[PDB]
Amino acid sequence: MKSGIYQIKNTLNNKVYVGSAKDFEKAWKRHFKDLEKGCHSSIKLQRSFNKHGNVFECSILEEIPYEKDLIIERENFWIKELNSKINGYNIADA
Amino acid sequence: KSGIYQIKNTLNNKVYVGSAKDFEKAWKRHFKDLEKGCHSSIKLQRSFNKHGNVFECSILEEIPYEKDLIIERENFWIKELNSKINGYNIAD
Repeated sequence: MKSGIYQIKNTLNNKVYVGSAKDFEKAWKRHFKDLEKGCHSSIKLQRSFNKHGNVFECSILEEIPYEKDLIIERENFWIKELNSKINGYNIADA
Repeated sequence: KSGIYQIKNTLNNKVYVGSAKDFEKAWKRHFKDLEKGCHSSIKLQRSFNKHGNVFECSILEEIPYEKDLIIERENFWIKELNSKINGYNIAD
């Protein structure tokens, strides 16, 4: 499916931003449109983008139905497993 | 709680027309973006930076959030309020 949890990874240091979406492609386009404008929801990801340019790759981590409870659970799951909060670009829990 | 709304500049009545599944929620996100200088509408962002605390949010039409219907009514109000040429909505 086109829904589930994904990651935006900095190919230079492997740090990631974990997110969830109903449509991966549409979500990724939105996130990069914001980055290009300097307005991504994560100031950590934005500053990384500002500094390194576009060294990021988007990819699906887990395809799952966009179900509120399941999404929050798996989104926080991946954040913890990839340590994307402390050593990533996430700024909070799902 | 869903439908078409407007963010109006009470100084000149110019508006930004938008749609939402949850009015209060949408307005909250739009103003946080304005405070951060990150509203998707640069025209609204500039107006906000220039005039400050003069904007008022209100519902134009309450209707269930059905993509097509929303789009149609969204366009109806944009044209009715001339919000693209003399407003804060993005021009085609």
